[PDB]
Amino acid sequence: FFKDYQKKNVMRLLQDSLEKIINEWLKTDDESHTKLKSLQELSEMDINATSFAEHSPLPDFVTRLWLDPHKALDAMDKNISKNEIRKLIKETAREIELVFTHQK
Amino acid sequence: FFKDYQKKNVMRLLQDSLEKIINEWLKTDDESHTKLKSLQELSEMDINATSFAEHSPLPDFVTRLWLDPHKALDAMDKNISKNEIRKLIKETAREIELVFTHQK
Repeated sequence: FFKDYQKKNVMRLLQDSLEKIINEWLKTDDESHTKLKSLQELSEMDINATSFAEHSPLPDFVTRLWLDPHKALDAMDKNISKNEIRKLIKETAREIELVFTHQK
Repeated sequence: FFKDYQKKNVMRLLQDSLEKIINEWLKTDDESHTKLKSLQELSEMDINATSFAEHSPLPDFVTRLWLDPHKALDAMDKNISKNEIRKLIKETAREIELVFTHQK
């Protein structure tokens, strides 16, 4: 149940990033709808296909995620240090303690 | 800005998982507060320390994330396939198309 929970949350994270990047990209589409058309093409692409992604107007995050999802999910945490995570764990432990013991 | 956005979202994802797992674990603490005490210890641990995590009552996800954050962030997407991600990309592309073109 927890692992399913974690999986669904990772999928949400990816969907959120896709939405943010694609929506920002779309607001400067040209008069001939080059960007919208590429997005419509993407929605119809064969999931076994990769050639389209090498020379594409699509956002780089979109084609990187398509081409190699596991690699893309590693560029996403590249700026996070071991120190930052352990600090987050300590901070979270303290927060939970204060709530669980009804101090906050 | 986007990469900072992605980083903050990954940190949120981790915090959410920590909260869910630790809160579930705490509700079956013993009378002597073994679990709460281990959590209080965790909040005070030196971020250079690792020995405590090998033999600990803490949830396994918590000690795995502490010991090797990058490795832990890989066990999190181990159940996600290339097919699933490309399907998500196509589905998201279609959703965005319908909103952007005011069909939905």
